[PDB]
Amino acid sequence: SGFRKMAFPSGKVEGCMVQVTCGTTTLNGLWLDDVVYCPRHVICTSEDMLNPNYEDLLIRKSNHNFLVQAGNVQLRVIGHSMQNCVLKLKVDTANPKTPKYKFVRIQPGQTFSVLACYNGSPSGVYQCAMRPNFTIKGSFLNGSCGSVGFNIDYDCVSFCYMHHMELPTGVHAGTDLEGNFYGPFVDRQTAQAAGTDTTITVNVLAWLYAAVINGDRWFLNRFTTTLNDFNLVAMKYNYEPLTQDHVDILGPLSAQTGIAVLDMCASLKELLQNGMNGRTILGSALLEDEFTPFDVVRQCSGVT
Amino acid sequence: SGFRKMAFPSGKVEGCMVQVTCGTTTLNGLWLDDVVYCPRHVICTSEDMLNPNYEDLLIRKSNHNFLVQAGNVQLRVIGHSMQNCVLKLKVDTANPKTPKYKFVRIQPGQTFSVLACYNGSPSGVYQCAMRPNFTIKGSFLNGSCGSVGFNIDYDCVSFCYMHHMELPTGVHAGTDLEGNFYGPFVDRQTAQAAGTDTTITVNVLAWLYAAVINGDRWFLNRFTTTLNDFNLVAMKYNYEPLTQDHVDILGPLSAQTGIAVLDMCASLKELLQNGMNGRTILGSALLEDEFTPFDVVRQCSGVT
Ligand SMILES: CC(=O)NCCc1c[nH]c2ccc(F)cc12
Ligand SMILES: CC(=O)NCCc1c[nH]c2ccc(F)cc12
Repeated sequence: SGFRKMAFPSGKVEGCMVQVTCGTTTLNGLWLDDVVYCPRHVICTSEDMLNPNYEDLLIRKSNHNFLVQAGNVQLRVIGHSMQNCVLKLKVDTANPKTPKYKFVRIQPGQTFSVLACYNGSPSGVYQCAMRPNFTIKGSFLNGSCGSVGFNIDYDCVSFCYMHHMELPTGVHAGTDLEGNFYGPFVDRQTAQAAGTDTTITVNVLAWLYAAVINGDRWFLNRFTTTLNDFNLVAMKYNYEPLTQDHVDILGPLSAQTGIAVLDMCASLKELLQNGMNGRTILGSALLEDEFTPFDVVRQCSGVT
Repeated sequence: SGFRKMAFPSGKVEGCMVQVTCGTTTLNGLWLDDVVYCPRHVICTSEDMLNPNYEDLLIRKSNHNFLVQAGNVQLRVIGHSMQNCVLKLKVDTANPKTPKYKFVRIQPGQTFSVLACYNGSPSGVYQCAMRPNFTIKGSFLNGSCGSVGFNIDYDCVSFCYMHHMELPTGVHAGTDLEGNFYGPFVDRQTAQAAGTDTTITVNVLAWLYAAVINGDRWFLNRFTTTLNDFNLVAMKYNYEPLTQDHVDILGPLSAQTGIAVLDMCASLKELLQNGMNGRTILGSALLEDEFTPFDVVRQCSGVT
């Protein structure tokens, strides 16, 4: 029993983190096989960041201009290329600690672990979600760029995020490991505004299921609803619309608890309309939306 | 910017986790040097748990009755002893991945990371606090016993907790790595009740400082208070008394933000008396007390 915001164990990713320096700029890189992946803005002066032409700035860079350090040992860079907003640095040594891995581009509402690093050194791990506006709410100081987001399926690390920037509002934007930004963000020091940060409805429902499983039942009501009726209320409260795909995904939690998905929807509807009235659910005074249905099943079943 | 509930990177502890089996009971062990540490209740049938005499149950156990598996390789047990509520199993192989380490007994209010394991395999990491009633609110299913709590100072893992049991209320109790329970709990399947789970005041104040540093300032008020006046309000709201030691500990956050500790106390006092009025602080609708002053400094300064 008990339900915690839980990151993946980080060791497999710790063994991939390196320091990348280009001139006076130091940030983090991800060393998989004989490639180091890092934000392309590693080549920029904070002067360059105002309006960078990456292709033009890259012409002024050779292999030897990229200093890659893994622990306190320098890696030899034998190649570099720009793919979208990341640099791939070919090094002469395959990372001996390379785990089984994939690059995945996640959808909004998907959760992942972040290993926050500075100078190629891990400082902490926490659980995030890709927000519906394609931001994440992280904890990232100067030097944390190139810190990565990941999921683990048994022994395979799926890398889904690399950190590139803070928006003026203090929320975070980054790329997949092919260097494509989540959302409409660009690696330029220009005022960029996020859209509406809506609540990830399917995740709130997963977490209400988690609460019932852990004995927090006070919010269970005598009502049901329909997807259309629920969605009218969702829209009004800046919740993402619930689809039949979301209902299907919640089916195992429905089965485990014997609470029909639409019944839990009606309970959530009353929570939106009535508020918490000073009560808590799993130690939270607000509806948590950074657990996926898969996360709730995993934590409630004890997958390793 | 951004402030996250952040665990220590877990790799150093992942390399210490083993499976311990005694008969039909499997749980987790911690392999440091040539010793495996695990809950002594590994020797019990759930029948034994109702009223175990550990010394008597141990007479029926030899070295070869303790099956220790590290990955999919068996370790040879060459010795066993009971220290308080843990077993120390001497094995013939020093853990090659043993990190620099200490055993520390933490005080209530101290935070630590837990690597939740099943069958000696890490499933997740999360941040806990030792509650003032010497419980923790974890996420622990059957098979998670022997999962450990830890802090990291650069390259030295301080082990502070080993998981032993759930109370009937679904909160958690365990030992330090010398096998001494936190609080008055015993490794027996008998109804045990926790005392008052009071709020860790110094930690709430640290987290309010974290909020000011991250631009969440709406709750900053025009008042100050005294320790005695604040404490009267604290007592009434089941908050731990604030000592001058707590004020000293908050001094660096006071300095960084230019908000006198007693001023932040007066802001907290008004938050207790007035509530949040539907507002959030660092994305929370309740006052977070599972960050220490040290945690706030670490995360806000980016220590690795
Ligand atoms: C807070 C703010 O001004 N954000 C605008 C984007 C921005 C500023 N500095 C950067 C450095 C690297 C990068 F890729 C993007 C940026
Ligand atoms: C929920 C509940 O009944 N808790 C009482 C203690 C208890 C039950 N099962 C156990 C197994 C091992 C152990 F060390 C303690 C216990």
